[PDB]
Amino acid sequence: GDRINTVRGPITISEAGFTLTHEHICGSSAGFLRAWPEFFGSRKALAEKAVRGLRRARAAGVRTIVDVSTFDGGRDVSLLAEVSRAADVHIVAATGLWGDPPLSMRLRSVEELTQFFLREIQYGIEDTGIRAGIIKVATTGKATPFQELVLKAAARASLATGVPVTTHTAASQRDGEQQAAIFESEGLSPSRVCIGHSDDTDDLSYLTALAARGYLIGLDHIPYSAIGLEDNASASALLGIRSWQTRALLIKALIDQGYMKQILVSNDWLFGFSSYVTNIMDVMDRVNPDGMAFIPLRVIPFLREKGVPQETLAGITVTNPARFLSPTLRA
Amino acid sequence: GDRINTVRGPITISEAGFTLTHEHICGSSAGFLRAWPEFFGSRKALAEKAVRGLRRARAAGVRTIVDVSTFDGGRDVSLLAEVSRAADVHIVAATGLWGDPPLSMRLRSVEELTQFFLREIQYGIEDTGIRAGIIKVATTGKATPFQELVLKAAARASLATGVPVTTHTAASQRDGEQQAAIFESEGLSPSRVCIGHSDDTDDLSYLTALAARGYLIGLDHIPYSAIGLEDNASASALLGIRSWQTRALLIKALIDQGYMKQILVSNDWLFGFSSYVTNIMDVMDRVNPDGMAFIPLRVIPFLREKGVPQETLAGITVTNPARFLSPTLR
Ligand SMILES: C[As](C)(=O)[O-]
Ligand SMILES: C[As](C)(=O)[O-]
Ligand SMILES: [Zn+2]
Ligand SMILES: [Zn+2]
Ligand SMILES: [Zn+2]
Ligand SMILES: [Zn+2]
Ligand SMILES: [Zn+2]
Ligand SMILES: [Zn+2]
Ligand SMILES: [Zn+2]
Ligand SMILES: [Zn+2]
Ligand SMILES: [Zn+2]
Ligand SMILES: [Zn+2]
Ligand SMILES: [Zn+2]
Repeated sequence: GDRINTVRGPITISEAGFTLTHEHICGSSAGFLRAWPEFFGSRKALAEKAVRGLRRARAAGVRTIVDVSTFDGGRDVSLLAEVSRAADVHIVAATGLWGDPPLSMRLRSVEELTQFFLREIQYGIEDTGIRAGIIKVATTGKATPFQELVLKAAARASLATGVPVTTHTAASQRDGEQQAAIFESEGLSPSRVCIGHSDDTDDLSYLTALAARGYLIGLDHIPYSAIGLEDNASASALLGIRSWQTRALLIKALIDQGYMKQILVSNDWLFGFSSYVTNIMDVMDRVNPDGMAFIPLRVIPFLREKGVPQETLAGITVTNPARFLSPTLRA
Repeated sequence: GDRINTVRGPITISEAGFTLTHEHICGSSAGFLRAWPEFFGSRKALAEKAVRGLRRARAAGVRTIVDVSTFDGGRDVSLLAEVSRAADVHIVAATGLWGDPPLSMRLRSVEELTQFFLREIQYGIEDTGIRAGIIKVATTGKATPFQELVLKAAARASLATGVPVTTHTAASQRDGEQQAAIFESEGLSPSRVCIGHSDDTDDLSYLTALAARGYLIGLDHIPYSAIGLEDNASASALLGIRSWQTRALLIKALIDQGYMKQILVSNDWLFGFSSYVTNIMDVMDRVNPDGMAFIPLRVIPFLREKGVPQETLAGITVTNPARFLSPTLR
């Protein structure tokens, strides 16, 4: 662990700089962007949109994003490579499986899924030689028998390579506790694991208990809010009705409890989003015109106004991501 | 119609010759061959295996196969074009959706799905310019709401372009009756539609009722049998416990009832199969070493011996597929 894999190759830990640890270029399904690009206008329109976004996030000080799109969330690593190069923003690619595995994945054993995740980390994604730098996994409430396999394989791959694991939860159902249990059953260090979408709970003790055990806490979808458009059931279900300030104040909460070193922050933004209702992207872009810049432009200043030391903010946005992304084998 | 689109471009209707109407190069999931080729040993190994198979089918008289792998069933049209060229066998590619749509498909409207099926027929698949020549759709028992949409969009695409529709059914549940109802509600001619996997029933009345209405009946997985592998639960679920001769006798039954013109026959073979249990391809290749050559090598002489005139067998394996695949507007 002296280098972090990106879609442009390895970078040093110090090169990562300000890092958004949970983002997407395009939330889709495997093959979908290749087969139906006109769903996004065109592939070129999507790329141009991504580059404009990335460039504006760069302007606000973002140096690196971690794209946590998996194979079943439509990751297209050649698009990532293209936009990373055009925008001059580092991108870290993911392996793992998210909430929508097709049959060829759902039927696999824990050993098979381990070999798959290892392939994407060690050999590269598809025929690109681009090596994943993180492993994304998911539950939404109690794990399905298959999701149990996925978590165990992610733990096995992370123990082998040192690359971290980062998760989708339903935070209101306290999924992080079962995920931690399964990870620890495989002997994974909690410091290898980010329990994501954790900004969906106001249950502060659920977060503090996990932080105290060494887990990273992903407060990773701060701009998500349907305040102002709650008639729209599909957007409400996705964005929630808690304000961005509510989400952002959990960062301050965990800091105030002594866990500044356990916090990772992100927007969870995307430039295309086919795996939900049509035009959800337009709805989201009107909610948060800053897009991926929302963290530096809105959240960091808000927290400083609320008294959080800038140096603590820097620890959260630079140190924590570098420590987490640094591949780290156990002793 | 006057041309059938293949992965190598348009062929004339006479050029199709002996045609297997329900096959696969690789039964997989979208993206899966590109992301994890080592599941199949390697892409190279899978291709070499397909080329061997296709060349042996060609030796047995197969000129054309229809690969009914959709987007969600792992179709990789570049693979198809590669092996079609190497083996010198015409391959017709499909659009549609089979039984494993991802979210980005499952969440779509009938109008959106229609546009996607049209793109693959009219434009091309992915960035390849390879145009589909058939639309595959699926139910397994009563149609879900999304499946209604898929069938309606298939019907609308077939009415627009004239390319046929072919189906997966659970024949035990008489899915062809609902499929037909849907297709007819959209105004699609039955002669544009093959009701597939129909060799899984023994209810000849179900089949004749469809054949009478002008549907094509796809007796399409003749070599599928788990007789002798009763201990293998997953193989038995897939293959069934009826023999190949029992499946093949349905062809003669339909001929005898007067419906030779409604019958399409195939193996439903594959060279890779990731969308099922591990090693299912090894189990199936043991059951049926002939692979896609099974129809010409075993089935056609079996029927000949039972009394079926060779002219009849030729009408089934050449004339019917030509009439089906010929794009035909209302
Ligand atoms: C692709 As998501 C809304 O689970 O971060
Ligand atoms: C890929 As199949 C077994 O539905 O023909
Ligand atoms: Zn750099
Ligand atoms: Zn998520
Ligand atoms: Zn949420
Ligand atoms: Zn996400
Ligand atoms: Zn300070
Ligand atoms: Zn030819
Ligand atoms: Zn089928
Ligand atoms: Zn069957
Ligand atoms: Zn009956
Ligand atoms: Zn099939
Ligand atoms: Zn004769």
